[PDB]
Amino acid sequence: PDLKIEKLDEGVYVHTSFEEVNGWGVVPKHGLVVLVNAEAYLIDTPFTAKDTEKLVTWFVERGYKIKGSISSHFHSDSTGGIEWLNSRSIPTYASELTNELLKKDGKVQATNSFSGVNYWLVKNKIEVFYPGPGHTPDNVVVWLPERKILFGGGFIKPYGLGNLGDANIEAWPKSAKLLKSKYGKAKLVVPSHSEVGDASLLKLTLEQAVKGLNEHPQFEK
Ligand SMILES: [Zn+2]
Repeated sequence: PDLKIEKLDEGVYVHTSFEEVNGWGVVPKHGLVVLVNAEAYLIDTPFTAKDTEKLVTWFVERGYKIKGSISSHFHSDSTGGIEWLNSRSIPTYASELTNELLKKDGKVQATNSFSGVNYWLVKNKIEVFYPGPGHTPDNVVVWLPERKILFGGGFIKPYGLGNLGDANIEAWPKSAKLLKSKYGKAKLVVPSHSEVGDASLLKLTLEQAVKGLNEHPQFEK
């Protein structure tokens, strides 16, 4: 299924790429393209080199140069395009924790890394926030202050925590509480697979996290 690009707000697009899960079916993965000063920043990179190339070239050829990409966590649904981006010397970014996990997993790393609670990828325009470990030990979210849009990625799991292989279920509630207190002001929250929502996704996630500690989508009901 082809890469999709849909307008979310002025200068904010959702890119949707797709992975086949053999024992289930096809799953959508959302990232963003954010336009700042007629220049493009990737928020998460499509699974494959081919879709990353397609996305990038799509913007570049029409006059919006790719300035960089930020990957929100180490899973390939967020980092699959880092190889291609690096091969073209397009700046790639990910936290130190994310790069360390990529290194351990024998994956190509972002060329640029950062640490701390807040990192401004683009001053006043694109902020990276680390709420603490959750869906993965390294997960971060990306805040766009001008549109009040939060890309939550894999941390935002409003309707089920999903793959717990790499999750920190002990810390996830505290992290989710922090995120919720931090970005209750968001107008839109963008999860990796679930539908774009409002700030209510922050609370649902918390609930999930909590319930989880008490111990693809699942459509059976
Ligand atoms: Zn993940």
